[PDB]
Amino acid sequence: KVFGRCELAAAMKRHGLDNYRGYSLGNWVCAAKFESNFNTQATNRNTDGSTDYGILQINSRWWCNDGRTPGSRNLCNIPCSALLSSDITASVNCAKKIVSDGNGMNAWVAWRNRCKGTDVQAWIRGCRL
Ligand code: NA
Repeated sequence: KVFGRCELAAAMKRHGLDNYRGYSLGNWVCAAKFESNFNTQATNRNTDGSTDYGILQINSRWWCNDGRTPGSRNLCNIPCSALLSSDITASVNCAKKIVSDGNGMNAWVAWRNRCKGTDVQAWIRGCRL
């Protein structure tokens, strides 16, 4: 599914991301925009052979199982395919684990490089929430 901007803001709010670990909703929407362009089915293969999945491009080296990332973990205890669903539950629940892991949203390099420190509230401007 490709979400609209406000549609995703609303869904992420329903799923408990607004101010999760202190990160306002616009931070999450901004991250999703630059990770996946709001496409739940986004995948990208990394140089190390791992793959990133879903709206927040969660990586198979640590977080999900895809069966083809040698030496990896599955800390979210999910198949990576779950991260591609139109239902964002798996992506959100895993993101909550990731952002609690120590470096906060810096885990998402696109967030650090494109969202961190910016006027992220613009991502939720004009949305019914
Ligand atoms: Na894995």
